[PDB]
Amino acid sequence: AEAGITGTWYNQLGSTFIVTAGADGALTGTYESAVGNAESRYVLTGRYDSAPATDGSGTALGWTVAWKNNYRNAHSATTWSGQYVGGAEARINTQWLLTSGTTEANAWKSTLVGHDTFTKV
Amino acid sequence: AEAGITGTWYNQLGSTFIVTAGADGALTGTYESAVGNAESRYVLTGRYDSAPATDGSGTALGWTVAWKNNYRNAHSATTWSGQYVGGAEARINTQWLLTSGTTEANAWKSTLVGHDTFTKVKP
Amino acid sequence: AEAGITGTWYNQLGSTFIVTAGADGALTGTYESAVGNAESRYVLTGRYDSAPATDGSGTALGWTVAWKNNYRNAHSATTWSGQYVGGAEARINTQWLLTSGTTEANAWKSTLVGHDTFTKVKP
Amino acid sequence: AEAGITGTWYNQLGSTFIVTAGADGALTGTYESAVGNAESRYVLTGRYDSAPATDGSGTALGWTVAWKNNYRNAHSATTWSGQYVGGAEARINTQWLLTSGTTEANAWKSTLVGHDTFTKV
Repeated sequence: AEAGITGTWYNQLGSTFIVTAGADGALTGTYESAVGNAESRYVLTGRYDSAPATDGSGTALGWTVAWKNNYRNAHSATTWSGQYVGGAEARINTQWLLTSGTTEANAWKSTLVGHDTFTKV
Repeated sequence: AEAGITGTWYNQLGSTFIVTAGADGALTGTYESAVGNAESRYVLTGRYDSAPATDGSGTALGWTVAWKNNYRNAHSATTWSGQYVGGAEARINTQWLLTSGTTEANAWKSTLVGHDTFTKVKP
Repeated sequence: AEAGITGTWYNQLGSTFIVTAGADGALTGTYESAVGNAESRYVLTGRYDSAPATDGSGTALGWTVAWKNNYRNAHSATTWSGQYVGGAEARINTQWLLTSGTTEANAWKSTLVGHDTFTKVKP
Repeated sequence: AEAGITGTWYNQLGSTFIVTAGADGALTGTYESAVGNAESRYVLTGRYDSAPATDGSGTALGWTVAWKNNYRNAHSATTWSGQYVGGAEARINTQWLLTSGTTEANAWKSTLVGHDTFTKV
């Protein structure tokens, strides 16, 4: 729990997430995707439960990446919600929402949903 | 535009969202929920597209609130993903995910999904 | 109650849902979408809780529409999950998932999520 | 594509899905869960694209199970949306929504979301 969130994590697609978990609940770092109209690292900011469990529970957290950096602007943002589980093999299990900025007409189809599992391997 | 988003907003459940959009695409503020095992304000951080498109397209954004403050700890976090639409009645239309910390056993039922629409009142 | 649900319903996009709730918990009917690469009516099948609770609780249900008929084939399917609420203004509030068939490569972006509310007009 | 959907599939949790895919798009069978206020088989009905791909694509399908049978009535329903991929190892990849019948007050928290992968192993 706590500390263990800090580090470099990779998801199945090969995207890399580098985060720092602050003692009070903050999450900061950068994200490099393997898919999308992405190119390079993007800033990410989030929050986690800095006082999780004491039943054998994971630590809830979530973070956002707006897909705009100095090289690309996909006009979209992704949010990941999930929980961290530490152990010999620690992982972050998430479900995400990716919303693109659309005109009203296309608003009905602006959000994609998926899931990603991140490991430090 | 950072400004347009900056302000106080309320959603249909009666929750309060106080946000400041910064020049670099950052979002910070506090959230007061009308529902849940929540009590008082919680800190929120997010990001938005500071350079949207020059048409009548919304501005994509998202933010997170971990439901822990000095009064309560719900051991859960919510992320909202959606878009800001300006005009006379500016709105933020979102879809959210609420994940609770759980044992490996109940992980299958750790996440709730819903949608919220916010109406702006103040800057 | 099977009846309450049986009827013609429309959602905020202007789509039509014609459904019959059968005694065993089955749902069958046709759906006419106002959006997408859809054209005409499509067959729908679903299930609902034929024995809900005896309080002011909604009736959970869900249905699917594969977007293929004799005129079009969009290679995608949508499932709606939500609840039926009776009264004078009966509504079906739902959240939906629209999955498109894709190559392994773009599978990450195969599913869209949204919400729809239906208002009843006819039985 | 087509035919291959018919069979017994199992998901990570150990739930078993037995389906029959009809030549015209129908899906019928039963579902036995490993989790939830479940007990036994429940009927399921769905639809699939009976004319998928010809790029190497999966077959979109979806189905519903209302959690009521002769033994239990959880007053909930689950819908799975996803696509089928055949091959030496065929699988059905899904994201699901589980809605419980609530009073209005609790409507905001009536739906759970997750994902499941099914194999014939």
